[PDB]
Amino acid sequence: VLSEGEWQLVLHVWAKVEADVAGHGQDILIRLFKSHPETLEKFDRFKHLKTEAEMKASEDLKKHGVTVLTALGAILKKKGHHEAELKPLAQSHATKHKIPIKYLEFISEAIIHVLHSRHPGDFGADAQGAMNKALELFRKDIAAKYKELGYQG
Ligand code: HEM
Repeated sequence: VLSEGEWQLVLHVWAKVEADVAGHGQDILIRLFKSHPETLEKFDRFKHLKTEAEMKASEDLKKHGVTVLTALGAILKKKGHHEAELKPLAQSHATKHKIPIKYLEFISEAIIHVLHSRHPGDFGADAQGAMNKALELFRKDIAAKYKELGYQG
């Protein structure tokens, strides 16, 4: 599992993300969309935005970045005991949104990059390793639920 010490590192960085969720979630989604254009085609509501400027300008995109980080936050503060939060998310993303497990790996890279941009002194190699472990556990448990449903990535 993650140690209690690695959970400390994780949550101490997330409490700073919580100071500007809407700004963090907007950077993250933007980085996802640009590095991996195919993910944007998953979103009928966003599929019109072609440039970075248009993305930055959208209130609705910012609303959805708040949705995602809040749900991730709920999960991270359960330190592993996240079965009840995670189960509905796997079901919707499997059966309704149809999101490949690989795209969950892409947004995981985006979160880590943005956390490093916005919080260097605070997000050293050690906190980087703890956060990547916590995201892998997230991916790992959703992937198990996908397999059960017949979607396995
Ligand atoms: C940490 C990653 C993610 C979290 C915590 C997360 C969380 C959520 C939540 C809470 C919702 C709204 C309720 C739901 O539909 O069940 C949602 C909706 C959605 N998510 Fe995810 N999501 C994540 C990653 C992704 C990725 C990587 C994609 C696409 C590449 C994606 C695409 C969508 C779409 C299409 C919706 C619905 C948007 C709309 O209202 O039309 N999600 N997600």
